[PDB]
Amino acid sequence: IESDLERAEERAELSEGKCAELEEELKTVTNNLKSLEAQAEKYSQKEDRYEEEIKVL
Amino acid sequence: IESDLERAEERAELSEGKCAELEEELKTVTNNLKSLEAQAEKYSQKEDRYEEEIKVL
Repeated sequence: IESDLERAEERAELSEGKCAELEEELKTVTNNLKSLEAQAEKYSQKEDRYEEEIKVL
Repeated sequence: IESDLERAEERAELSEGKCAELEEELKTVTNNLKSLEAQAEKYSQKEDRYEEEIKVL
């Protein structure tokens, strides 16, 4: 049972480290995603203004 | 020792489940990221197109 406890402790430490790394990567990806969402919203605004001017002309 | 092993295993499963949920969130967000990337590319192409269209108009 002591050997089993050692195995479990090592497995859990590995899993916790991996989870922390994945959380960091998720936060970075979320920042990138919101920046690109802002970019897309700007593009949509400009395209809408373009279409309005097109229909006016 | 068995009590310690039981706590260690429980902690391992909780960290593993949080890791798996984090991974599925990661892949769903990557899907959304690729989708919005393609969307923004299409908006930029349409913006250019509409620019020359309005010039000709």
